Amino acid sequence: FACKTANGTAIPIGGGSANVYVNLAPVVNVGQNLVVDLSTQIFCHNDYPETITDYVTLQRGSAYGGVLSNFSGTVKYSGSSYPFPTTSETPRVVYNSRTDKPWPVALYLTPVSSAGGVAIKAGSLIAVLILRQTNNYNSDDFQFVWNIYANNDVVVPT
Ligand SMILES: OC[C@H]1O[C@H](C/C=C\c2ccc(-c3ccccc3)cc2)[C@@H](O)[C@@H](O)[C@@H]1O
Ligand code: NI
Repeated sequence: FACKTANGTAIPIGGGSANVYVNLAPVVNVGQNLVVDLSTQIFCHNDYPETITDYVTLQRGSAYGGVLSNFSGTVKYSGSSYPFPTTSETPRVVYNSRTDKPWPVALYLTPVSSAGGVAIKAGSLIAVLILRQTNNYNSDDFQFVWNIYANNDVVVPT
């Protein structure tokens, strides 16, 4: 089991960490959502699907910087929604193919009223998403850690 991002770093077999940059709507109001869909960026595959089934969970979702102080959130994982920051590890998604398949994670972030001005800084860390992979074959239990960085400023009026 291994993961990569669209253009492009990878995390090899056995886990590790990578940094991911995301484009954000540059203006969001109180009551509107920022959607950060990571499923178009993080792709995973099973290296031996004929004998092994890989199980993948969102172990933990944590907020940082601007998002942590100026936004409230949920995360959508494989159809289901959860508070973001997360309060527990999710159910699992099966990976049973050598073909790259998206990691189906999306954040929905909404400004709290105390946000005004630049509520997320360009280049700043906004979130960490930990992917936990196990299988039905041996005791492999690995974390793939995605550090999420803002590409651009996000302003909340006025
Ligand atoms: O993505 C599937 C598996 O890929 C790798 C497997 C690591 C060692 C391994 C490799 C091949 C075989 C194997 C089994 C049957 C036939 C041929 C090879 C068994 C273990 C590891 O990432 C496992 O964690 C993961 O479950
Ligand atoms: Ni591979």
